[PDB]
Amino acid sequence: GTSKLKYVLQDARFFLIKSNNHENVSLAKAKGVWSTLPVNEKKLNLAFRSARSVILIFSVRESGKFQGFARLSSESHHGGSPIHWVLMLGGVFKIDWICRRELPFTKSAHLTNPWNEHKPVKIGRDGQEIELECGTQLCLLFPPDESIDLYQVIHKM
Repeated sequence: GTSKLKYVLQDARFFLIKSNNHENVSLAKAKGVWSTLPVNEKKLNLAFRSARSVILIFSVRESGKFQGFARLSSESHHGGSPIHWVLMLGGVFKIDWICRRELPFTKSAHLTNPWNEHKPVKIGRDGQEIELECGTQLCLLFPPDESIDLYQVIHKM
């Protein structure tokens, strides 16, 4: 079903995350963490305090797909075990995956982002905010991820 997913996405904010390689998204999916450049880190920390859910939607450059989406569960923090990213970085955000399934860009061609000049939602710099309606519809396009139980996500809201 899609009802708990819709509940998590209610009044959420959405951000496009662009990774230069699959290895970093694999690490993020395995460890439940993300790190970004300080300009985006400041934006995400502000968003985390502002909305019931902040959703990161991941795309590996040149892949032609999104690789899933996750919800911030913390503001960024420093002083953890160093993550072996394949690259100046900021803190580490904890994230809870909502969908680890991929979505090809061909399926999102009807969705444009008003915060990026109404360009197709696949287009955007790392950290580009996606307006609520576009972001909700994009997340709902992904194949359901039956490995994830959103009961655990919901109580953190």
